[PDB]
Amino acid sequence: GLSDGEWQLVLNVWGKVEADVAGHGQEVLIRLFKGHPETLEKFDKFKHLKSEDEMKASEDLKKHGNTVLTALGGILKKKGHHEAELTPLAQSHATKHKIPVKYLEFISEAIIQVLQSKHPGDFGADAQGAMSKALELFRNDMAAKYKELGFQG
Ligand code: HEM
Repeated sequence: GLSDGEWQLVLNVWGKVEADVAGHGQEVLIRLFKGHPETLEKFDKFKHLKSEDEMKASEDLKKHGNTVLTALGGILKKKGHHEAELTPLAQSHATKHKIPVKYLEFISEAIIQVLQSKHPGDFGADAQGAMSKALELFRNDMAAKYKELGFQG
């Protein structure tokens, strides 16, 4: 539900993420886990990470962060017409990983926080608003797919 101008601002700051996907992904997950400690309970692989230093050293955390942002990038680049990319994610997140829409809100927050911390100059008022909207569109379409699949939106 974004304008063309809004999608442009989204893809322009996403260009910064594409210059270092894994570093941004790492920071996103660390911000998610430190901010909302309960999210860490969905990851049986990361149950032994007892501090930010342990999270920073984990090669599997950094690879997962890379996987997450690569996928989200794929979705953002479709500017709304992302059904084919969104479906498999909604399927796996509603069924196997058991990820509530609320945790999608927490990771959306962490994405924004990381963009703001790393690119303060490039992530101004207009780019922040546009990115909020894009993440909201993503959460809303994930939620609608979850409901169609028989789960809580
Ligand atoms: C921007 C939002 C997110 C995106 C784009 C995303 C993307 C992905 C992708 C691409 C995978 C691997 C393929 C698959 O299984 O579907 C994955 C796996 C996973 N995701 Fe998500 N994810 C997101 C948010 C979350 C959140 C918020 C959580 C938990 C709080 C989560 C938990 C997991 C888990 C537990 C796995 C499997 C990990 C493993 O192999 O041990 N994801 N995610």
